[PDB]
Amino acid sequence: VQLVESGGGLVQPGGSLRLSCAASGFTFRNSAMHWVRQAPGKGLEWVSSIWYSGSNTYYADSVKGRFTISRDNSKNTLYLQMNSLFAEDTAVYYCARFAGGWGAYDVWGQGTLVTVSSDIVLTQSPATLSLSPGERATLSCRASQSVSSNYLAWYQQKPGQAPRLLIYDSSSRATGVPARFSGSGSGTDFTLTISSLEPEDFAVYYCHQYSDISPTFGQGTKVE
Amino acid sequence: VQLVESGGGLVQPGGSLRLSCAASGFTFRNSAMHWVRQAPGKGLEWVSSIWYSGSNTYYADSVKGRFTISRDNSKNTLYLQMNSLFAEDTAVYYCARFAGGWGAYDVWGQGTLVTVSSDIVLTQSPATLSLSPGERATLSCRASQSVSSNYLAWYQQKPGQAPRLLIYDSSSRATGVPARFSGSGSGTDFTLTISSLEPEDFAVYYCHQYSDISPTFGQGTKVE
Repeated sequence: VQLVESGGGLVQPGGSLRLSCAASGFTFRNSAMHWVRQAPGKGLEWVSSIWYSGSNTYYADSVKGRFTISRDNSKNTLYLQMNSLFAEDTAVYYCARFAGGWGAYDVWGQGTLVTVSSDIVLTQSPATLSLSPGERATLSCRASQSVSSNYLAWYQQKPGQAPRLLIYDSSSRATGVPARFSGSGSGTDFTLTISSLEPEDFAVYYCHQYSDISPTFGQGTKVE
Repeated sequence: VQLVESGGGLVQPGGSLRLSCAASGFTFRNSAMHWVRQAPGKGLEWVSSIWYSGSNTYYADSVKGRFTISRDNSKNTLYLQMNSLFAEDTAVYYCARFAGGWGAYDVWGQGTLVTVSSDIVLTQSPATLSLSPGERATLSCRASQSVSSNYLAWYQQKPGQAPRLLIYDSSSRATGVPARFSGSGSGTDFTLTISSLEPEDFAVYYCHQYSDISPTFGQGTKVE
């Protein structure tokens, strides 16, 4: 009584994969067959299901219109067609027989690793500053590699609005940006200061580098 | 100096949607025009780029071949045809004028939301247990809803291995499990006991409900 799984590997975003399990030692035709995945360092989560070539296929929402479950009863094989793969699809995939009141998932595949992957990293600290108006705000943005030409820029976002430009070229202020907003740093230690805080200033602040053709963003520090 | 965005809305997986920025107030036929996007709760992330007639056109890895950026200079318009849309494409979409050393992303569209759209919750405690052999262990699993037919199983998973069925239908110890393992409880309070810890029992333990059409798993308990 066993399921032999096959497939997986490294792909680039937007690629395709197929998985498979062949069942040995039980009645594939009456079993329900499910798929279940575990992201690295995480727990288990269900992907898709199919019954007795019923067919009556069921899919988790994350994978809808991208993934496709199918079975070949004559070949005792379950499949999972995986299209337009996203980084978020990275995980160990298992096939499992569903026994219901008679075993739950009693037969498991061993697991195959499906990894999706393809650069300057911006790291803001802290994630959160609780300050009061008038107080100073000092946001760090540290780069994994030196930002040439000091092509680093800060934006501000207020909920439901587009982002607003603040500093560009490290320390150059934008069209209509108050002087309490200061940008400084060079190379990889950039730092935005708000010398005293205004009530409107309470928002999320992102940093941005355009020193290459792959533009990147920090995660935002939030100010409260 | 303006970008007037239009388009978007709610679509089902595999749907189609074209966006539009109409340019006013500058020499549009010569500007570098980008598209940027923010998925709800997350931060900014670049999407696409277009510039003069002898320039390249750039797409983020996760969109290539589905989205198509274009432009009608004669009508001062930027487009983004989006095809084969999927949940992970759910986000607010912005157009922006790129200024580089002269200001980076210095003009934006207001943004339009694009949403692509077509459960019992198990909670384990404690999350970690450091014990020595001979001691007894006690692992909880609570169900947000009530598990019908007490259709709740327990699995063991060791370092990098598929999981192993321990208990099912609440209390049924699977063929081959030491009798120091017992599962008990019903409704929403299930609990599994390991009465004399052998060293080989040290691993992670999951729980699972198959009562409904959307199976679910607890987070796991680590026993050390």
